[PDB]
Amino acid sequence: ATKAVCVLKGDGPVQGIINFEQKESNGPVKVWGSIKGLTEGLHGFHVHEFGDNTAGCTSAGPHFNPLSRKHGGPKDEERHVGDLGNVTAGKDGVANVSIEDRVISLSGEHSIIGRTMVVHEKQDDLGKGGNEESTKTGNAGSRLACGVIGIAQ
Amino acid sequence: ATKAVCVLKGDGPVQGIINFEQKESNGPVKVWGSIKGLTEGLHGFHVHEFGDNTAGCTSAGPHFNPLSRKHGGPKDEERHVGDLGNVTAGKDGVANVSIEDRVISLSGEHSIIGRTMVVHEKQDDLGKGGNEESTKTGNAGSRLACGVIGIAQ
Ligand SMILES: [Zn+2]
Ligand SMILES: [Zn+2]
Repeated sequence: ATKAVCVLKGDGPVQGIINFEQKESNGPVKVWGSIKGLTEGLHGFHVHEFGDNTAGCTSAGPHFNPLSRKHGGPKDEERHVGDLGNVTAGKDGVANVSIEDRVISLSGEHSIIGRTMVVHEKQDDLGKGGNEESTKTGNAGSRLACGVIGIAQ
Repeated sequence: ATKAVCVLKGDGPVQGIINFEQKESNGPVKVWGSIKGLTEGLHGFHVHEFGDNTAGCTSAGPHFNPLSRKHGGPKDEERHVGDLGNVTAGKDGVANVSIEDRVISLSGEHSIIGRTMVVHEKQDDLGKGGNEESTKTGNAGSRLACGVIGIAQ
């Protein structure tokens, strides 16, 4: 029953804590937590390749894409492993995250342990924006806050 | 051929970047980088068990100890896996770290990916301080900076 945690920090007001849980080996991963400081609405929410914060969110690299696919939403079969879609902030500025995903894992080749959770500036278009950036980043924009995903108890 | 990296931050002056490189699987890990903000002399330098930064360096737990052993130095047979000994800060408060270890790994059960690098306040006594603290922490004192260890390019 693996568990992970991620503390999200950026250059601005956006901060939060994301929990990860996988009760079965290679079974679904439950992703839940809270992010505050956001503008109201949808924000891209992706696992990026590298858990490298040496240069802020920038050195986390691209959406985690071990199987070399195009960008999609969580419910797409065309997607990066790291494609978790959007999270929704209320007028509050808080996004209560609750996601369940079978593509990310906390063990093996698709493990996101040691990688980076990034919350983005803009709504993720889920690869339907009809341009090359869409199939890359979802047009999700800049990286507002991130942290390395670590093993939790 | 694995690489990892860690940005150490804390509440005070201490901060650094620590790189890990394992050329061969199950082979030596090279841990190198620099930390500034330190008082001159030797400072405990250990891998702690959890990549949990939710309450600062505290939530990192104890030294990484998969084999349930007592605190030792890196050269000792009786050591924790995360027991990397001391690092040395020069007069300018800068510690050039260059360690080669064979017990920590970047994969398998002794993998330090997703765990926490902590630099400590005081010198690590290597488990020989003659008390309980010694056999736990090396009497290395408080956690001055830390970061989660993540996959690097
Ligand atoms: Zn993507
Ligand atoms: Zn120890």
